[PDB]
Amino acid sequence: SVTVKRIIDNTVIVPKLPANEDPVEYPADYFRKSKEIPLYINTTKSLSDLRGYVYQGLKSGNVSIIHVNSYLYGALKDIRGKLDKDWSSFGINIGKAGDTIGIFDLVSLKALDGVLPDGVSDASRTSADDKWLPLYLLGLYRVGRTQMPEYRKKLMDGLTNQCKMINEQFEPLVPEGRDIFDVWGNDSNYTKIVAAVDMFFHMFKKHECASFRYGTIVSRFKDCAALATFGHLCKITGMSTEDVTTWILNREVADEMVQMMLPGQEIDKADSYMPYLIDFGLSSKSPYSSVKNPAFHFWGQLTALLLRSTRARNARQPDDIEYTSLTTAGLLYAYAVGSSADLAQQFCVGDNKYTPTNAPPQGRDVVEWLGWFEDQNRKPTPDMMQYAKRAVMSLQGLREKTIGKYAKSEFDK
Amino acid sequence: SVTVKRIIDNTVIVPKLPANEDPVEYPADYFRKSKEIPLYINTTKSLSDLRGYVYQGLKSGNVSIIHVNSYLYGALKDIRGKLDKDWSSFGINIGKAGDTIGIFDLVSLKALDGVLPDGVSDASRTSADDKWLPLYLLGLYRVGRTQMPEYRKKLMDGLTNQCKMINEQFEPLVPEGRDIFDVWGNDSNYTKIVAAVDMFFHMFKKHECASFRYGTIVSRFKDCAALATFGHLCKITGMSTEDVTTWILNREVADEMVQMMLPGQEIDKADSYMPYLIDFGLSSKSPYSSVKNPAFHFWGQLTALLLRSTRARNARQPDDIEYTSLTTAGLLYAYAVGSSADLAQQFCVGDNKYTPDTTNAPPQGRDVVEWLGWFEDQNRKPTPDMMQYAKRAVMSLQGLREKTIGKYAKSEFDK
Amino acid sequence: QPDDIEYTSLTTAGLLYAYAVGSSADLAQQFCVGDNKYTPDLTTNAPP
Repeated sequence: SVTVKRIIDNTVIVPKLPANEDPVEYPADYFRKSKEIPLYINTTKSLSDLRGYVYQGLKSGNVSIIHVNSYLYGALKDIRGKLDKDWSSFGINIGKAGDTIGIFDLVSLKALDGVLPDGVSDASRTSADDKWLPLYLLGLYRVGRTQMPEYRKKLMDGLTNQCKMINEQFEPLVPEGRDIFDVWGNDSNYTKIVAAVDMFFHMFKKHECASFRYGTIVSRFKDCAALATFGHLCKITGMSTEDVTTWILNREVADEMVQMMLPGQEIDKADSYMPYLIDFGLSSKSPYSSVKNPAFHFWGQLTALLLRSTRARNARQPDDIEYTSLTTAGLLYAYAVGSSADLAQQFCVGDNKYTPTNAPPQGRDVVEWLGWFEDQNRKPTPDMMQYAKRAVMSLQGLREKTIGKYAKSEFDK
Repeated sequence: SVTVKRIIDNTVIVPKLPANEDPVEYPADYFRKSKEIPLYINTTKSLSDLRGYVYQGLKSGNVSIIHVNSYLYGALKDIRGKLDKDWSSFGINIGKAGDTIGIFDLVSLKALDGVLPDGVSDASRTSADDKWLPLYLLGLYRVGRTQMPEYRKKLMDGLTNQCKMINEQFEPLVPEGRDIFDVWGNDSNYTKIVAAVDMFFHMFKKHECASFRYGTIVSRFKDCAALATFGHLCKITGMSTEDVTTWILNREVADEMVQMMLPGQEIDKADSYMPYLIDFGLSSKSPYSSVKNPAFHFWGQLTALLLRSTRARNARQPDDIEYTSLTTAGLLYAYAVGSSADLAQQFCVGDNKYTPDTTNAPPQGRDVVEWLGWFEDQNRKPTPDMMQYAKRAVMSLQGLREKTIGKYAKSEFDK
Repeated sequence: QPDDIEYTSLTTAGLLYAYAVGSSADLAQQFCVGDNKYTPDLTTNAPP
């Protein structure tokens, strides 16, 4: 309808509305540009000194990020780990047959000049060093993300991990909520380390120091929720990835989906850079984010909730999506799966069972159901509605703006 | 459906999703590699000394794990126990033919150099030693696992055991919750001892010192819940292991099942290493874990709950499994067993009852094929009676923790 | 809620729009494996 007229007086009106942008950036379409991920670990002073500046700065309540980065690079240059097979991603050849490589085999540059305290702090601290201090530093990245009292839930375990080797304790005193170290995650060089460590131990899963993954793990697939919800949807319906796809029933979810499955981005790859696209700063607007995949995110999570997901009662409810239709589509999917059990004899002793109008389709086929739905005047039947109710009533403790609370308001009146 | 097209514009889309790994590691496929389980009991200083470092470190509130390990090895080298028959597992020939063997006949190496306090602590403590001190040390392993106030439930008994010989008391002061000794379980060498002790006294069940099993027992079958739930399922339905198997009714439970019954792993063996696969570090991802057998675990426990298990009302409800179908399948199994009593005259006095004598009346016995068929007939949708059966099984359950399959079951069936 | 507007009629109009959208789901098969559903299949007071 490129053209709209106003009947009263036959004049043309041209409906337009404000431009929105934030186009996503994929990982591949970046190793076009550069062919290395720069890590500006700056000053290169003694490790013995650095061990000091931190152990102090920590117990103090302030310590330069610049210093901790440097210290980490210091204690982590263990060139440990022998390449099982080969290893390469996005064209970059990280290692090869038999090779021996270490964490920072992901691209070091140095820079700047200014620092803090002079040359050499309090010698008091020894090689109660690599062992555990880095783990702490990395640990805090995780803790620095959660905005809620749950943080002290993590820090608890964050140190009851800790206690292995020397049995220390707290370091700051100030809660968090953003101010303390909670802002380390804002340092493009810090994150790049967290990512390189996680990516590294994800490969050498088995390694004395692979414990460092604690707290370094929440960087893998950071800002890639949609991919995860899609995964859960398959696991939770029992359907194949291609079958689940066909159950997508509204354009902007298909749009979203097409956007996520763009090829040559290595998402199905074992150990690639793709999962850390954010923390290595490969991309500044993730294509796989839940906010750039709102329709999908809603549909997927709502459906999973009707199918009994616990994960899903707390998902966030996106804004500016087409709720009514998105949820009708979800209901149907959920109803189909919900009433047709896979159910098929699996083992035997010489005697198998050969399985040989408004009653709804037998299996889980989109076409059978779409058609049955037409037959129903494309309006949810009372049974579906009943199904929904028995899935949402008896849910308690629901945070607002969750699609749990949305679902319960919609179905359990 | 290797191929998916988008109708509006006939372009191909290739649905893919993130790779997951954690492949399991079986015990056997390990005694391929090594042929011994290394136990790095390090420093080898006087026992008299060690008895000290701990009795102190304990009353103190800190003591090196390294020390306690060493102490244990010290007081436990009782080479007690005479082999009843023969004994071997996974190729390793542990003993033979009337041999005499002791706990640490499972592979000692020494290592490192650094320690703590000098040469010789407080002589104050004597051979109120072997008797009871080791038991305490081992006892703590158990206590160190439970994350809940139940811990002081165990420690209570953990010492009201204790009281035998000497009548002592508490040692730390600080509760638990991970920090105190609750982290000993993280010491690959500590666990190896716990396992070796348990596996040893499980063989010499009858032995003055076999009391040490207290608290060393929760290492046996550690991280093998699925195997246990399968055992309970049989016991709780009355069915044989092979008949229970046939009642599996969804792929990913069969998958799971097949994974657990992989052959030559010695799971049905009397005294093998298999039960301790985790604490001897034979495997770092158990094939029998409840988390690597989620579908089975759910199905098995839900079914048992419908059949009146108490154990099962508190099992954990796994994530990322196919609930609806998993529970339809469970219901059916539970309904079949639930309505068809074994019921058969067993003793007599010359006069037996020979059992000899519709449509929607459901099958007579407990046969998968009869029922599957009957279920087809029912439009593969649970009938009102089944539904009623479920309700009367879950209503009147009270005190349900969230994320348990007890609470799941009650929400699904007792509206 | 603005003042000095024609509420009753403004909301009748809103209801209708909401009802239309609210009952007619977009709903259309989007992906497939060689078998699409061609939509090709109350006459009076059944709404559009």
